[PDB]
Amino acid sequence: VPQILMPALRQLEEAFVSAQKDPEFQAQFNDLLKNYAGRPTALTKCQNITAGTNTTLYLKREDLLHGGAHKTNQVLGQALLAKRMGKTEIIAETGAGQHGVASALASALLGLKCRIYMGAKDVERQSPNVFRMRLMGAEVIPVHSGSATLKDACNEALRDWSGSYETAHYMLGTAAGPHPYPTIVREFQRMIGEETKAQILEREGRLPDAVIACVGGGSNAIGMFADFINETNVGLIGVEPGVGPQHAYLNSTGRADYVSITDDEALEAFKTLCLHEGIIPALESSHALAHALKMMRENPDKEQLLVVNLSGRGDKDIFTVHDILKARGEI
Amino acid sequence: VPQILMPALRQLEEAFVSAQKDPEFQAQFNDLLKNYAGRPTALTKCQNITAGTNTTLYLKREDLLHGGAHKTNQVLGQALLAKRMGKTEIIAETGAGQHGVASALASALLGLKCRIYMGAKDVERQSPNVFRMRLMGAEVIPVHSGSATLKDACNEALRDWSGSYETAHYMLGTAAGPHPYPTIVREFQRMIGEETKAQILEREGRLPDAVIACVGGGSNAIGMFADFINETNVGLIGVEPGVGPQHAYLNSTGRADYVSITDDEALEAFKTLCLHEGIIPALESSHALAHALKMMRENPDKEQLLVVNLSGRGDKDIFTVHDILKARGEI
Repeated sequence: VPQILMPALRQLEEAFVSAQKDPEFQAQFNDLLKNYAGRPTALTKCQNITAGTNTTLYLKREDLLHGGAHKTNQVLGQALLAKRMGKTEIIAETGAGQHGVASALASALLGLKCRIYMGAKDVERQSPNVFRMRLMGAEVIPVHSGSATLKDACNEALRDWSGSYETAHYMLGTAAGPHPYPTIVREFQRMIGEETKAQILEREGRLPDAVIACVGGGSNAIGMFADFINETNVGLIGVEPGVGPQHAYLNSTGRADYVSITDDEALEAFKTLCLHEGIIPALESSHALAHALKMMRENPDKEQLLVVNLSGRGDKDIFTVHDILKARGEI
Repeated sequence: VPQILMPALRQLEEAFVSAQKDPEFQAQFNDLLKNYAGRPTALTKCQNITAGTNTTLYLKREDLLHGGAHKTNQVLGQALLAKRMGKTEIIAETGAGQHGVASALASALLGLKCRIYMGAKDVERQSPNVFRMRLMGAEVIPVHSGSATLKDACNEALRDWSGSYETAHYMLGTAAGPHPYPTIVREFQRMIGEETKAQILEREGRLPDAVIACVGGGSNAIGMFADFINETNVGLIGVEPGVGPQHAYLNSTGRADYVSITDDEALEAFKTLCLHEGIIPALESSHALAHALKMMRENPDKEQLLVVNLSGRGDKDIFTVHDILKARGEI
């Protein structure tokens, strides 16, 4: 960390630690989470699929949220944290514009002045989200230096912050940043696992045997696994299709068993869930679902309780599946 | 009603009446509603907008549901009702394909054999939803007779039912059909108002002074108003932009005050909500929001509690607003 950002990061960590000890904070953070990020998502038991075996499968429906919800998650948390710190403006960078639109929203809400750096190229290929951020009252600063893209808009926001942290909080999108960011971020994303844990106890009176979740960035596996890292008697299967922080963190916890799934297994699963559960999974969920399917199918009798984290763009990458199938002739 | 459908409709009404007296039914209907239609939606208090006045404004966030949710609402209710009746197959017609995809889903779930009539023209201009219905295991029957469109696919489904009601339930999409359909439908849509009512009592300890909702088909105003029809001390403002069953029903209840809103007022509102609440409303909600805004602005002191029903495609018809604005030069 450049010695110039030390002050900003320390006062941030100081504030985070405080807010984490304030039930009044956690309280407001939860109201926002309900009102603006559509939480808690449902946890739904699949009965047709497990029929004939002793597996009880549950899907954590993050698929029903609207896009960007998971980004809204950490910005609601940070916007709130900034307000706590008495900040008045917010600085964020954006690529596709999801994060930017999340910062603007959180910003309008808590009444913070928001400015969002965005690479010139992205601003062009992104009218909609740019129109949204503006509509929301944020200010979109295009960046043409360097590649005129994310790394640029990002480098630029950081320079801005490093000269204005006294009144502006820098809204981080990724979980990969200087301390205490990865914590704050991991923290404002842990409700997935928290809800799952509480939900699973309420319906099954016990924790799950294993929690399968496709790991591979933006999968938000850490979000689902966070609250189980210290539930040692609960297995954490991370599914890999066919380094990134996602893995970085998961490796260090020492408790994620990685496994691989193959395009056919994915499609098998994808097709199975549509047919029996009436749920069109995304390809990312499909791999996780494929592994659960394998665990069940392998030992039909092992009485096991599994939870699969459902990723999201189910009816967005419904097209590449139409292709995969029209291609492979199965169409 | 053709004398041939009398038997089917009577056994349906008989079953509906029974299921309505079974808390076990209403129980299962609610689990489905949670797990598959993302219910209850949030009810969020807007504080920035009312700031400076005695109005307390609440928006019923139906905008955060995924498209077709409201259709999923009555099919979950009917699919369940059919299972109750011991039916084994389901018949539905579809235009855009939303209703069809809803029937397939509900169908796969409760394990019912589903067949969906769809006009040939729509089948063509609708690959995605058709692929979805099929993926879900339903059978899509194209219709080329007549106009080769909805009225055709509809007339065809009906003929089919009228010869198979003994084992197949006809899934109605609209609320406009023979008795007892409009009831069943109005019934499997009333949770919006029910949630609002309970939610508003929990937070404000009293019912709202008025409930504004843009009326004009597919607005699902009846859904929001249903549970307030007999809460006489609560005003029902129906907002008209600038006959349909929506109005038909609302007129007969004798308790909806209609009012008109103008494109500018809408845009005013639309723009206001984005800026202060960080919420991009749809144009339909915008008119309803415009009227609430007028009620507040007119008498800044009247201490009033309002609830506005939020329609939905907020970031879908975000484009025609971009136009309206680029057009009108305000861009």
